[PDB]
Amino acid sequence: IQRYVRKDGKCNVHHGNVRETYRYLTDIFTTLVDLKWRFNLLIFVMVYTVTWLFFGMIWWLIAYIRGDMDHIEDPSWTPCVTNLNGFVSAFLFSIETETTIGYGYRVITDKCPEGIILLLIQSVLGSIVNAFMVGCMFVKISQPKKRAETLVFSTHAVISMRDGKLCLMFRVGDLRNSHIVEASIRAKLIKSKQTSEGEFIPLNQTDINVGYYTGDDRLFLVSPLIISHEINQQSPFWEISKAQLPKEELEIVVILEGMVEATGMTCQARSSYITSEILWGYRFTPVLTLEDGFYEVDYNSFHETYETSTPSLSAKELAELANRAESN
Amino acid sequence: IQRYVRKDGKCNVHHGNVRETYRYLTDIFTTLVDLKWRFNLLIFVMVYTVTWLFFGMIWWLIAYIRGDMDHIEDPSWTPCVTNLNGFVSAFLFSIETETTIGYGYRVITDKCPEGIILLLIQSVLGSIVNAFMVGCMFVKISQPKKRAETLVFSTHAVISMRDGKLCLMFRVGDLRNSHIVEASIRAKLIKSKQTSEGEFIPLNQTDINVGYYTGDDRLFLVSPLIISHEINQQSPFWEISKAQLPKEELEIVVILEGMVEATGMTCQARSSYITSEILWGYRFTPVLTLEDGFYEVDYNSFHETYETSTPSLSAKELAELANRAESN
Amino acid sequence: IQRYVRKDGKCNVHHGNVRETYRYLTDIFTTLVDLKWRFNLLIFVMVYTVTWLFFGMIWWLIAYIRGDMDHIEDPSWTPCVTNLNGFVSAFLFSIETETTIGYGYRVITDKCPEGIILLLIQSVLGSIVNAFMVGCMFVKISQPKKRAETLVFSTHAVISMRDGKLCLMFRVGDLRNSHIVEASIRAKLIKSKQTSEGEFIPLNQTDINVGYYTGDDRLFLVSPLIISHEINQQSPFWEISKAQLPKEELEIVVILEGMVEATGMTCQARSSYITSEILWGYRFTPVLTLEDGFYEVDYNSFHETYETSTPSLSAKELAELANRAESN
Amino acid sequence: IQRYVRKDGKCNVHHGNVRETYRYLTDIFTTLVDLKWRFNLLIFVMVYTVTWLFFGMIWWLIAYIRGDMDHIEDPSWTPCVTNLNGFVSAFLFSIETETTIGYGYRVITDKCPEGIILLLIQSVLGSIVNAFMVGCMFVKISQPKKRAETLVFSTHAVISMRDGKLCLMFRVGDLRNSHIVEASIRAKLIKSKQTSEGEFIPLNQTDINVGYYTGDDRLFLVSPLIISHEINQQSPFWEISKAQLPKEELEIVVILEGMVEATGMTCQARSSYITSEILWGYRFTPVLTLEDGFYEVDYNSFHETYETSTPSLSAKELAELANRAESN
Ligand SMILES: [K+]
Ligand SMILES: [K+]
Ligand SMILES: [K+]
Ligand SMILES: [K+]
Ligand SMILES: [K+]
Ligand SMILES: [K+]
Ligand SMILES: [K+]
Ligand SMILES: [K+]
Ligand code: NA
Ligand code: NA
Ligand code: NA
Ligand code: NA
Repeated sequence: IQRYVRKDGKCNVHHGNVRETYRYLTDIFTTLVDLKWRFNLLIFVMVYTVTWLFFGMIWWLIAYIRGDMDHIEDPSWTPCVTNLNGFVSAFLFSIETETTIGYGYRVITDKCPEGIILLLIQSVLGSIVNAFMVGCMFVKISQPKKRAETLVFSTHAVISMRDGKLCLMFRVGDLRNSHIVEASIRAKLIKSKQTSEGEFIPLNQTDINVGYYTGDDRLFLVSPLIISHEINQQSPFWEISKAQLPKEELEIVVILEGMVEATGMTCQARSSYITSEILWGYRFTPVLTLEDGFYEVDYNSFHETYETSTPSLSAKELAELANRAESN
Repeated sequence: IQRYVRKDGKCNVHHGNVRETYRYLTDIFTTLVDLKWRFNLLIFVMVYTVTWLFFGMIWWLIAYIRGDMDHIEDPSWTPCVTNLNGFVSAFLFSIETETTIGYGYRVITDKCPEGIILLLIQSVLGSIVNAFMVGCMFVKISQPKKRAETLVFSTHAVISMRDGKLCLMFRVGDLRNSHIVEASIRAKLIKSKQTSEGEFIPLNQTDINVGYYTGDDRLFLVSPLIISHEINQQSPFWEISKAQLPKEELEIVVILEGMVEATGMTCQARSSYITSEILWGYRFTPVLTLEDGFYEVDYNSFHETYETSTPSLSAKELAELANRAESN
Repeated sequence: IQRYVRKDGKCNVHHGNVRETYRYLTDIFTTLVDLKWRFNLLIFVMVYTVTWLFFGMIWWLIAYIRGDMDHIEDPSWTPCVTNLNGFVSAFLFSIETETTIGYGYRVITDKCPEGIILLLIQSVLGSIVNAFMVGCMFVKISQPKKRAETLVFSTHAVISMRDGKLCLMFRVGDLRNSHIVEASIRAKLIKSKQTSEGEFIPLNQTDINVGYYTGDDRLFLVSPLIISHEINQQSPFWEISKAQLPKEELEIVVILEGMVEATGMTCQARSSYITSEILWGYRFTPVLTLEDGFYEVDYNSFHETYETSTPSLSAKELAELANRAESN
Repeated sequence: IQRYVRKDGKCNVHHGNVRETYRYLTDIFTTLVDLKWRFNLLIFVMVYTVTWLFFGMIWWLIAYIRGDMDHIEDPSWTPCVTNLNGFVSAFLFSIETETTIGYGYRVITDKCPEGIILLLIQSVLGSIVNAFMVGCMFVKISQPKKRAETLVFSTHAVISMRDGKLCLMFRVGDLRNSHIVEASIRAKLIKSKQTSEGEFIPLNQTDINVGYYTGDDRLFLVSPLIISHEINQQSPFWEISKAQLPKEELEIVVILEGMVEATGMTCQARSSYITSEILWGYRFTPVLTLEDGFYEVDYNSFHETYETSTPSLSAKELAELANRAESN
């Protein structure tokens, strides 16, 4: 069954039938950083080869017009660049000059104006293109979207009781000794709806509260946590009986985001629960122990859940019954 | 008709008559990154040429004072830099030394003090200016203000009903497979007003609510969305009849902002609706379909709107009539 | 009269008598980027000179132990680095090898083990120190704290009436065609106070509201704005008569912050008003005009204020009188 | 006694028993930047040595297949790279070509195809790996987590009275002339609890208010501050008598975060108070003085606290007594 968000973040959406493609070329940098690696390497090689070959051709041209080929042996002919005979020899001079290697078996003389003004232009353009390419490679290597590989979520969430209130709970944890600076979490409910006038919204997004009003959703993440949402008169689950649950077709998306510590960039991680990942009347299992001055986690029970007792009735009915019996 | 914000972001404002221009030189870096390209290239070329020519002149001077010109042929005269005769030859030594090419047909000897202390200063200044220029070029290539080329807004917004409440709606969508991290939206109303005391504010900015109180304006953008603002007793549209609308002269600005994914920089996108982009009694057209495991968008109907039935009366009159008839 | 914040941001506070100075060396990078320029250049020169001289000494040592000095003329003695006789000659080899120039009049041979393993170490350390220094220079050139040079505030603020409510107003404006992304503003009141128990707080900081509750302080800055604070029952000015004002000794600080557009860094700007910058019964002067399709600003009247009529009574007395007379 | 957070930030938690280690290799960059220095240097050396040795071997191979070894003396044999006899000589050519030094005693000729296509590949791969390594080193040198070395907290917090209200107070200060841009503070209470149904949460995190509702926790940090939390009907200390305090086992964590000024990265600082750092009936000591136009701080009394008079009764009892006596 389709789910519109996979269990690891990838979305099932296919952007098709766009008529304005020239936008993809107005911001070419983003497009470059977005491709795969097999294509980035190919583009680097092509750009460098073209840049070298162009200046090789112009060097050979300057040599040819002046008349250096006709005098390849005359000593009384101080030429332009020394030891430059054919095409393949003039091709090597460009490589040795632009990449700054400069062996020195073929070197430039000082009786050849417009040679210096070609050399300046070559150095400047070399520097520019070099900067562009190395910057692209570095940015593609050090992006933050990778940290989300070690921010484990949990499988199926649970619904249970907490001192007279129904709640919906799930669990989240990290895996490295580093820190996520300024972490925060939110959750959305996705389900189709139809207004009373006739409109039909395919995928309506509603927001559910996990502590936005009291500032309790800026969490401090060291040990595995348990996020919980209370079912009051504003929660979309305000009346969902136990037997009523498996019939509905809804989905919960969960988003956690914060800054990486070493650099200062922002990362985001996502997940989803559909209808078969919501168990009624369960609890998680503790994972913390104390040993000689260190708390010890066990990511062995991180997904494990056990069963307990819980009423089977909607929150609305529970509240109505409690208020009727506490005043009768 | 002037509009104070064009349909793509550019503003119609002309900063004139400034008497303190030296500020533009206290933060020269911003000014450099702000210019066009035709001028950036010219400035790069000029800076590099001056830097090379200065040290060329000082090299020739050192050579001249010591007395190397008078002895261009004497073998018993170990000079300073070898094979350095005229101005144009001493100009090439600076280029080959600063850019680190170093052919080696003209090389420095070891009987010439103050040559080494010139060489150190040259290397250090070369490194500094090189860093400055390449940094400027890279920053100008990789700025985030470009991503806003693929964050399409919609043309004319609409006003219609939603289960007994008037609302004002518009639509927003993306075009790439990437993600905007931590997106958010806001909107402002611009219209001239005059207080009861006599003051006259030319362009008064008021804020309209799109979900700031319930944290519902931190949106999760994958598929094209429909942002809506409800017209309650606090909205500036609290009494605007249908026939009354075309007479007013107001404007709505819309701002969306968030972080690019690959890098970690912030981008912003804007738009506007004046008075002829607000239709009364219309709806948008759905664009989502389901195909074998993928949802399919069609940016073919993205701007398309159709017509439906809607009362023609201000929100205040609707509420008054409903409350009078639901209690009579 | 001291003011604890100057009219351009600098603060009058002198951190003295610190006993733990080794902290300033645990984060040496911040300390480097914080110094002046006259000292940064000196440190660059010193570091580079020491790095070159050390390896020069070790090269000469390797040459000496092996016995190359005793045979400066023997042809049947393939030595280590060719044409290396004295100290000053071995000093140049280090410069030419580390900075990658490599003339080639003194070149390394292939009969000299531990020469290659010295060359590797030299290349690696050169690369590291080069990276460190160029990074420091670039960061010091491109910091954002400079943009605040073109974010003009206004001189003396004013107090006047707005449709039956006292308000306190000041003005803020920009000077460039760029944009501040995600701007925001806040203000604090600084004044000494003494509790009823006996404590004495020298500089107590209180916050004043400029629109935090309604999200109206996220401003959209193109044309010069007028920020205003309303004097209700919670404002520290809840009873300040006209004649009572010049006797008090308080201060208002104003802070505006947001992101630069080209890069993605955050900048902050500050100012202050003491007791003689608060005029009672004045208004600002408009600066906007319309010309053929462009709005025109005039930073000629940006500071100009004129005079008008206003009651001379505290807000508390105004409210009490109005409520007594509107019910008598 | 264990405390779950040390007095300087380090946490007592030991992540053990992970079964999915391949994640640590999907984002190798983070792992590199996370190691110590002794290992980073070793990895740099190993990578560079392998990269040079590989291409050295392939150069020697090309030379061998063509038949250059058999003719080490024949003049009528224009070879590939000149003066290339053995393994150790072909090893030096790779070093001189990749690092761009290029002495020129062994130089490449122009009768040797597939030499140029090896040279292109070498230059490109050299550039890539160079970029990667220098980027890693720079990022590890300039991270912001170091600034937190000069953001001193205070030792034991205090509990006292403030015009008829109990409050809990602590102090925070800086040490440099720079500025933290957009500072903010929060605090959490950590204590084990057990619900009424039977669940047992080992380390339950609750939030305590320090000014989140009124926007008073965005502080402006120049001089040492005193943060205070008021004990109303929602504070977890709503009934804690003086004699009752030493029996409980709770902990308070404190977190302060904001952006560094020179760069634009975010830093975080933490601390903790357990049960013996909470004194009942004390006050801090002022540190500000005025001298000829400068305020002078004295970080000599920064931790010093003195004693005063205070009732010994829970806040609930104080309120009940006051309300009963103010209405009897
Ligand atoms: K070089
Ligand atoms: K070189
Ligand atoms: K060279
Ligand atoms: K050379
Ligand atoms: K808020
Ligand atoms: K040579
Ligand atoms: K960089
Ligand atoms: K950043
Ligand atoms: Na962690
Ligand atoms: Na997208
Ligand atoms: Na502006
Ligand atoms: Na400070």
